[PDB]
Amino acid sequence: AMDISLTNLIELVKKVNRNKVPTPMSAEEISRLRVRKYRDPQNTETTELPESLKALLAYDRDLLSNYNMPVIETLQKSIDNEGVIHSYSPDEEAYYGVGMDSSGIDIEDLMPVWSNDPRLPALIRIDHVGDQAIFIYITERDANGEYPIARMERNEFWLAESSLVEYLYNIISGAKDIGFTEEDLHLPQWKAQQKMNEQRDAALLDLEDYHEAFWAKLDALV
Repeated sequence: AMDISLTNLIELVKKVNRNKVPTPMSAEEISRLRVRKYRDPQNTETTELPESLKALLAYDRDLLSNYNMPVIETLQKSIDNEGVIHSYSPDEEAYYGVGMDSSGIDIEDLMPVWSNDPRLPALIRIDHVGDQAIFIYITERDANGEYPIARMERNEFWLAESSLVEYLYNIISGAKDIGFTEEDLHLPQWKAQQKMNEQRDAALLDLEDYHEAFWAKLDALV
């Protein structure tokens, strides 16, 4: 019986927002936005933003969760003049994941760190409340206009929440006056979409790993 619409989500986001200077993007600005379809920077094909991201930008581009931490800050660094969100690539997260941040070797010398297979979908980075990396996985939108969420922790990368909507409901659940807890968020429609997403995107997820050439360079080090 729980109501998990985008409209409801934004009311809850308005409710917890710790940002004292809300800065909505206008409708016009939001309308121009597109996102690159593929991870490959030379591939200029674009596709639609998910509905959740457009609704968040329309409310406050600088919102801070109940954790007093941002959600959609980093992704704004990827927006060009034409309004295209260029793909993020998880090489820094991958590099830190195998502890190479303490190697004294500049990441640039070991690029590509992560796979650069030409099939890989675009990523939008989401700012997270813990150590993990969170991404919107730009494959195909679902019936609600959402893309899946992917997570990365140390060397592991996987499809996780059904969408940014599910991710945010979970973030917001810890607030006491919010009307629900994490125990209310085991919704069959979310599990069903996650199952669909995994079937649909399995061949792409199978490509998400460290580059062979990265292992080769590490093996060659003295």
